[PDB]
Amino acid sequence: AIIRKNVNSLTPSDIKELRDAMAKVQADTSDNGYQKIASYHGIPLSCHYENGTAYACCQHGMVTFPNWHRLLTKQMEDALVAKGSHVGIPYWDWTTTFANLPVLVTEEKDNSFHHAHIDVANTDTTRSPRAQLFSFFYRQIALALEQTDFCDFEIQFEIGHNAIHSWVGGSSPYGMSTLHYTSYDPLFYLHHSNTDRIWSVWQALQKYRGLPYNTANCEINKLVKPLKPFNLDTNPNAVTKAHSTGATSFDYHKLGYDYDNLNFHGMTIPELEEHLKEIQHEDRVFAGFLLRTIGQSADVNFDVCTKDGECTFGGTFCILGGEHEMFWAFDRLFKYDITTSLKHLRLDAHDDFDIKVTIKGIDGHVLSNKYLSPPTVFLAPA
Ligand code: CUO
Repeated sequence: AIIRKNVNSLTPSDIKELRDAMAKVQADTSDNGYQKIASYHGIPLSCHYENGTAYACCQHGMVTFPNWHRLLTKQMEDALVAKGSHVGIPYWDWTTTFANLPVLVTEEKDNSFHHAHIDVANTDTTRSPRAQLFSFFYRQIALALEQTDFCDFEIQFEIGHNAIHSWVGGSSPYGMSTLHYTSYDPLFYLHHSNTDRIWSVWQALQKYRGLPYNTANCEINKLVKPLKPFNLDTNPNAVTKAHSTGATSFDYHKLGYDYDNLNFHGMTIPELEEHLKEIQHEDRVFAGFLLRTIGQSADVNFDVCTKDGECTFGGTFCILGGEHEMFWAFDRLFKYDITTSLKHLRLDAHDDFDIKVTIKGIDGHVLSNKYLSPPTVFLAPA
């Protein structure tokens, strides 16, 4: 089993072999090279509708998002191992406070992880970190981990992961914030290895809880359909092709890799479960959002306001998207805890108050409030 470890626990030899194996994968023009694998995600569009119209293959806004991306990260991993890496794609634990992106990707000189070229666009990838990036993520992820149903976890998990994409890429034209070019920035793989790790920590929690972790009773339909393009005969990877259905991608152990550990924030699995329980011993009020495709990436900010017009910051969540993305709409609410904002405005759950929403494109332009239905507010008692 190939090990994925914390980027900051990498030995200098680990780093060198990774940088080397990555340089070779990037130079490789075969179907197992970088440009080809990166294409599975956005552009060049590699999937087609029955009518010949193409769309980006990555599954977002749906329950199979973890599954689809678990296979894509594995596809890139196998290629690196094949070029000499003796270690798996390391994970960048972004739920842990950080004052800067990991060194692995920031060193400019002779670093294959600093950027990649985008053949189709004839440029290199771009990053333009937003100040918000530098905890918030711990909170967004802990709410996801608290869930005991796959579909409820998935939505919190996916929206939380979107934030890294948006705040790293920023307004840059070819970076992490575009559905089209994210997969080209090598940081995408450190981000997605961590994202796969978060799903793995959740599967261990469920196991610990005595609840289903390798199957899901919700959305039972989508989990049996194939994950394009991993199911195609043209997929040179026999492992990802063999586990190309949502149903077959739950068990990562069958994918040949493992993590150095599943200790979320220094806590063991049973400690984390005790911790999340403590959280539910408090009454909480939540804003709930119904999300669907808007054909682009957007950041949403909202304030909680007393009727008299006194407001306080409510929260922020991001949507990763772009032109030609496949249609998507979640079948449940995305929950955001606003207990604090209320307490601040000295509001009571039953007081009448407003939630003011502002949707903004990645460039900075305000998008119509028409894209999003008005949020719901509900109480979640101890
Ligand atoms: O998933 Cu397609 O991007 Cu993180």
